[PDB]
Amino acid sequence: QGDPDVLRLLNEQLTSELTAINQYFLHSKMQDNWGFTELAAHTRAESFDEMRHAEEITDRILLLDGLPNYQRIGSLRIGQTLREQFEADLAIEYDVLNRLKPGIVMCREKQDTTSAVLLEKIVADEEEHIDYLETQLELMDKLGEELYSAQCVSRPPTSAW
Amino acid sequence: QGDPDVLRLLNEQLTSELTAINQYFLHSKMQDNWGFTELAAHTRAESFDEMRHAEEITDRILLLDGLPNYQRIGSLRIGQTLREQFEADLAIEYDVLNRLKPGIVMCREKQDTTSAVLLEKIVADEEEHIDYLETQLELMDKLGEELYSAQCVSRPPTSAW
Amino acid sequence: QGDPDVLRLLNEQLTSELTAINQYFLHSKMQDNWGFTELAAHTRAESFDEMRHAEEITDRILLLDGLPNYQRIGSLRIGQTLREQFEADLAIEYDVLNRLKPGIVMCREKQDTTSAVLLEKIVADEEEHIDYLETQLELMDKLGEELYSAQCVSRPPTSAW
Amino acid sequence: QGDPDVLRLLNEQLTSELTAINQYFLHSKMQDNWGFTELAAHTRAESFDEMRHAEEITDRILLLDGLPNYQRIGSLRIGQTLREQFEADLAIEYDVLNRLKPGIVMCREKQDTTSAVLLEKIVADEEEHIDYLETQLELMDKLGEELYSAQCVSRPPTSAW
Amino acid sequence: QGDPDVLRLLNEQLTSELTAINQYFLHSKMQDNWGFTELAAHTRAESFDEMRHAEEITDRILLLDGLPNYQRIGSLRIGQTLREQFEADLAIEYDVLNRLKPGIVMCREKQDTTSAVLLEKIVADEEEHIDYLETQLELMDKLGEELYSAQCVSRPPTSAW
Amino acid sequence: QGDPDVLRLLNEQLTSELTAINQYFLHSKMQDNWGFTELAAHTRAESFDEMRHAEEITDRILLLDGLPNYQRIGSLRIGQTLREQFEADLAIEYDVLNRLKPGIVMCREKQDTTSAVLLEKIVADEEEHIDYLETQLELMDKLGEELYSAQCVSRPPTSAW
Amino acid sequence: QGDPDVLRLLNEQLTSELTAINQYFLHSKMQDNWGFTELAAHTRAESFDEMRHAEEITDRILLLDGLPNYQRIGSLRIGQTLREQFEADLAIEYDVLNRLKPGIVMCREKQDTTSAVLLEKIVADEEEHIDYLETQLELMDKLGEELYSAQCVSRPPTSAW
Ligand SMILES: [Fe+3]
Ligand SMILES: [Fe+3]
Ligand SMILES: [Fe+3]
Ligand SMILES: [Fe+3]
Ligand SMILES: [Fe+3]
Ligand SMILES: [Fe+3]
Ligand SMILES: [Fe+3]
Ligand SMILES: [Fe+3]
Ligand SMILES: [Fe+3]
Ligand SMILES: [Fe+3]
Ligand SMILES: [Fe+3]
Ligand SMILES: [Fe+3]
Ligand SMILES: [Fe+3]
Ligand SMILES: [Fe+3]
Repeated sequence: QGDPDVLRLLNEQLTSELTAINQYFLHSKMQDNWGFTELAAHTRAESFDEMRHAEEITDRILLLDGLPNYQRIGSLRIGQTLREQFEADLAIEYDVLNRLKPGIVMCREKQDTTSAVLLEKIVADEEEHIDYLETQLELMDKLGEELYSAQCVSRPPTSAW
Repeated sequence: QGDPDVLRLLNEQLTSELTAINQYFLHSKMQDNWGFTELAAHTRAESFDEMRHAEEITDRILLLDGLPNYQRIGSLRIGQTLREQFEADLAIEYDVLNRLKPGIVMCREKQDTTSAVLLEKIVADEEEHIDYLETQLELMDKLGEELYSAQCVSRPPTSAW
Repeated sequence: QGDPDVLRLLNEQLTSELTAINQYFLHSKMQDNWGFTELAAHTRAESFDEMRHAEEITDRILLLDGLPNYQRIGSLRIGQTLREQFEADLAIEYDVLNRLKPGIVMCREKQDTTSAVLLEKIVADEEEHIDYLETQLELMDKLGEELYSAQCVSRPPTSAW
Repeated sequence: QGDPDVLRLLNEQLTSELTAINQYFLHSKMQDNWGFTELAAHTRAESFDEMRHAEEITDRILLLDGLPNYQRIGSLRIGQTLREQFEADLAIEYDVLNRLKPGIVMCREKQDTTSAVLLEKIVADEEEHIDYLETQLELMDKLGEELYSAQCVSRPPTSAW
Repeated sequence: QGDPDVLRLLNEQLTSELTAINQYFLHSKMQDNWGFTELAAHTRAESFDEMRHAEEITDRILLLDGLPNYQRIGSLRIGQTLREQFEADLAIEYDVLNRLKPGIVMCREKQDTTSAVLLEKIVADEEEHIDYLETQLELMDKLGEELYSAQCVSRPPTSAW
Repeated sequence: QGDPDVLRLLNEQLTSELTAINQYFLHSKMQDNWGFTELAAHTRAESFDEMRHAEEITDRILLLDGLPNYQRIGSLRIGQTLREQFEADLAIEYDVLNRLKPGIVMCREKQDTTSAVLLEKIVADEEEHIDYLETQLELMDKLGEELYSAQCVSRPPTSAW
Repeated sequence: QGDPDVLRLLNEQLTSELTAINQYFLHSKMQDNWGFTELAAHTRAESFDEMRHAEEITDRILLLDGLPNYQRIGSLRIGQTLREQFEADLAIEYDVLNRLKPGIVMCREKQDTTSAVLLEKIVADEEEHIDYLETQLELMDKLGEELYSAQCVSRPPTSAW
């Protein structure tokens, strides 16, 4: 099993997943720590969702006789404000699309449809998340940073613990 | 209404399904009768899964105004030891892959995506079964035949009746 | 070990069952596909019943140290109308009675009563089905083909989907 | 009154049942006492099966106005190893088939079908036990004695008490 | 079509059933009327038991393209005391055995096992009812008629109302 | 290892149990067959009671490294009337007392209290069964045999079927 | 007040129990610690059983105005392998039988039956355990040490934590 070009694509996406997991998780802990507890819970969920992706890819790789790469993490764009965090996470998302769109076509050319369908679902998921992040940035401009941030705390406001 | 080439492909796969069902079911009966009753349940489930594929393909053929071929069987490979059975069953699965991979691409070129999607699912499924069979053969080597077989009996060993 | 003439008879019946299963299942899919969904469900159950028979004969053969023949199918007679299907299915059934009636007598001469009882039960089942099939034909003449067929669709008429 | 020859056959089979009951029960206790507790439970069950057979024969005999023989026990052959026990038990099962096969034919010649059916059912039951026993012997050769034996103990191994 | 000789035998037995049904039912009404209400309930059930037999035979006859005879009835022998009733009912039962024993052998000679099995089951049933009747007569002699009769009443004694 | 004298005594008692089991069970089938269905259920239970005794002794013998004797059976005395049956069963019981009383004292002399306690419990049980049997015989004389027998039937009387 | 020789015997047994409790509990912790967690659980229950015995003897002593000796322990024999542990635990057990058997006889001579019955029950318990221990050693020889040990671990193997 396992076409070297497909395996390499899968492993590169896996590296991207482990990056997203760490980045998203930390951001959610920071949001929590700042008092934005309502938002933190949401961001945390996205993190576990990438975990699910990572596992799905790991499985595909193992089935294909490859060795999953758990050694390499990508760069970490840690935001110091809500807006920076949204933008940072958006940036990871666009890169996934840039890589997976052409990747899918190749998988099908290489006659590996199972890998292709896997990546098609991930694209579908990522498009939704990208939309969510872009909508939040639009909301910040429409409402104002303070007003938007107030919708991110509880009543009364709390902290990480 | 359905493309003649797509229909010949579906009928080829259908024939392959009927062959697999008989082979898998008989193997399950033999394993059962040999005393390997735990394993036999697993193989039995596999033949019922193939029946489900046979029905799905039949549906597709009929919808395309084709005639499902229920007259033709391929050559059964009956193993006379556990290892032979895993290897015989493995042989059918690869043929399935070798056939359906070019077939899916063809179906999409003919713009029949519903038939392509049906075969995409079947391929996904067979890959999981191949991995299962290939793994059983690996375990026989790692554990040794006798030790592996002891894991396929109940406590205490039964008989099948 | 089982007597060779008994095993041959058992295997001949097994070939008959596999044929019947295919014929009946295909007929039920066709009936379903024509819109006769109420009838289709009934014919489906008949093919699963022949499955039950196939497994029982397989067990008996295996117990007698025989090798169950799953490689050979008989000739399918596929009907292109309801009446034809009833007549085609009836042809298999009379065929079984013709084979089994002398067969039982012989099984008992060879002092294999357990095989005899198995075949006695199958004969009893087939007589009931033959009666069913003959009654449907009788009803088609009495009601008329149209009126009869109307009793085989749901309200409102539906399809395989 | 019953035919004296049928009555003599029934009493003869009754003696065989009483023998098998003793032999099977003792073996089960010995297996229990050796540490083979999972196997013991199975052999104990077979012992109560023969008890039911013994009762049914007693009934038939009484109905036929004869005297059931509870005075005579056959020759017990008691195994000192598992393999010996399977062989000893199999030996007695073969005698049954040898006595009952011609016996049934004659019952029917004597026009006593109720007695014949009772014996037909017994033959059916013993063929399944013969198969179970022969399969165990076959498993001992395939797995080895120790490995097979270990499938007959509990985890952890225990004792009769 | 059934064999004409088998059909004749079946209709003879049916005539016997209808006779037994009327006789047993009337005897039970008379026993009830005399005050023997406990016994009457038992005899009534025997009467419905023959009804079931009558229906089974009717069914078989119709499946064989025969015409069930519901016009001919046998001669009732109606007892005027408990003992006479038992002796009268026993007389029908023996006639059933005298006719069915040879009948079964013939049915099997004609290739009709289903009719034979039906009759085998009836012989088994009547054998049990004969035993019951014979046992009651033995009890009357052991207990004396007065003492036996007292076991057939309720506490306190009642009537058909 | 148990003391050889204790082992001999245990096997003697076991032989007695097996004799009692057969005799009591047959007597109960005969009582049932005669119509004495209420009494039969009682005798049947006594028979299973001795089975429990037989198993306890077997267990003790095996724990002491002995070989249980399941080959030797005593002489059955089978009664042809109720009174004979009670007298026949009572005769076994007295023999048990005659053997076990001295037996217990010896067991304690040999340092084997567990075997002694087992036998003490059996003596207690048989003493109660002797009382039951002796009481039934006294009742036959007080009531008369006919009147006593009437207490052993159901209302209304039935049979073994 | 209790007899001085009885009290001494009771206290000697109490010292035996405290020793056994320690030895068995430590063995179970060691077995648990080696990975034989299934076996460990069984050995633990045995030490709690000896606790039960220790308390009963304490009660009896106190009732007889004695002073229970909780200051003295016997010599622990700690095994460094499974087989050694079984043999070490067996050594204590034969020791108890040797002490208790003559002891009981004496208790009864001193006319202290309640103390005698207490010791009779302990002897009965120990015989069962001795059988258990002897059977495990017997099974180690039959299966082999490795195969036997494998039956003492969970799936998958685990540890004391
Ligand atoms: Fe992603
Ligand atoms: Fe995402
Ligand atoms: Fe498939
Ligand atoms: Fe599959
Ligand atoms: Fe059939
Ligand atoms: Fe059918
Ligand atoms: Fe038997
Ligand atoms: Fe058996
Ligand atoms: Fe009848
Ligand atoms: Fe009747
Ligand atoms: Fe007893
Ligand atoms: Fe008793
Ligand atoms: Fe103790
Ligand atoms: Fe203990």
